Amino acid sequence: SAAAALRDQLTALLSSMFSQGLVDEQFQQLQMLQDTPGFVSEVVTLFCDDADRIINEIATLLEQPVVNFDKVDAYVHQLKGSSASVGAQKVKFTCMQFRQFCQDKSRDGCLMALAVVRNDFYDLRNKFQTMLQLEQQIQA
Repeated sequence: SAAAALRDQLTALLSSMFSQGLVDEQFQQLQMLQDTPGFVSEVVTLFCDDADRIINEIATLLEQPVVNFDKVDAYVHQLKGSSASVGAQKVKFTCMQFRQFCQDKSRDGCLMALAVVRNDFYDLRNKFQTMLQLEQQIQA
């Protein structure tokens, strides 16, 4: 059936997200939490919005004549925590390393770290957006 084909598409996508290392056990636990029916889709939507917002706030801080490195570090820590909670482990590990550049008070190191944050966020956002579209069709 059409429904069965979409289910297999979604299973295939989720399996590749885990097998490629993009998500960890915390993401598996979101699926357990849901077992509210669109819970995971809403969590993922909000995470995409929030991460994108925080990445942009960090970028802005790093554009200032004087960089407030304590506030950079605090925003990175927030993103680390939200990423951990959805299972976005690569974004999480990049945030962990990112603290050292705040301690070094290196604007250029923070900028290079934020570019890696974007790389890992966009890789996962890609798979999340495809998941959302599949989830939408399945829920129809």
